[PDB]
Amino acid sequence: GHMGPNAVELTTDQAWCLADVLGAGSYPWVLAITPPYSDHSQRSAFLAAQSAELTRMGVVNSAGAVDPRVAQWITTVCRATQWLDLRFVSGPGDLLRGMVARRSEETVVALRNAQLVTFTAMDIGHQHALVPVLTAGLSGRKPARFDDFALPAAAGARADEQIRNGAPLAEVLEFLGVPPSARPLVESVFDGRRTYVEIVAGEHRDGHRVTTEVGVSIIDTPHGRILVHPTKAFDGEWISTFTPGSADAIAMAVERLTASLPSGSWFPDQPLTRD
Repeated sequence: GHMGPNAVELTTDQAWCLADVLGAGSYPWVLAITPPYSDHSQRSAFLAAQSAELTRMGVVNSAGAVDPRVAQWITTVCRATQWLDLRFVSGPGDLLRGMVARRSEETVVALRNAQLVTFTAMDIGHQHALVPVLTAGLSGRKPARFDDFALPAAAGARADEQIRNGAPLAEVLEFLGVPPSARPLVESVFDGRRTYVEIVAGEHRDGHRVTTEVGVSIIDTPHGRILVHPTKAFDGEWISTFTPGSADAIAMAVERLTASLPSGSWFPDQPLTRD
């Protein structure tokens, strides 16, 4: 990979190895980075082979120590106190995972793609600044033009329950409650063609790790970008609300997701915070 002043690109193996050398701990599970070696003989062989890049890159100096910036970034990810897990989904055999990390006041974005992983430190003062990070692995669609509606929770699971029981997708969508004028929209969601990301928030308040039961979804279909965030009904039951995936809407769905955690949202409301 390459080096930068505010970001670095490594191989997933190199990234696991640097975290080992630093004693940073384990990468977040969402990144699905597996150890590239087992015992010392194989660990030594790895350090001897795959280092040449890290010396050429500046990630490791002549004394064998890791660049202090790279080490701080990796540590912000492995010991983050607040975070967003980002599970991107495109075609099969592809692996695109991401995580936004918060440690003290610093923010670091780890984005794993196949055999490479990038660590990017960035300055965030509002959720609106993370939309580009949340929609990175999508298909650059403009927000879809439709009226807000809501389906039962896990509408995709419910839909699949009935497709395996004979009912065609046509009457399935009506059963779920999809407005007639939004049937092509949802049809493209559950039809093979789509790219989406499942977003979940978590923190580490005093000892125990806390995460949100239900997550936020962002779906890119040929009809545009759809935002599906969890809301409650008049009877207190969870439902999946659909709405055009604007940057402001994405920003508010994520903000309310972290606000359900014990330590509230990341960025308190402050006057004058928009560029």
